[PDB]
Amino acid sequence: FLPKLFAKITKKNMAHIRC
Repeated sequence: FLPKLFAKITKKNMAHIRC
């Protein structure tokens, strides 16, 4: 829902959100 202005550009912490 929320914007991914930096959520999409970021490919590091993204795969770390779950872990």
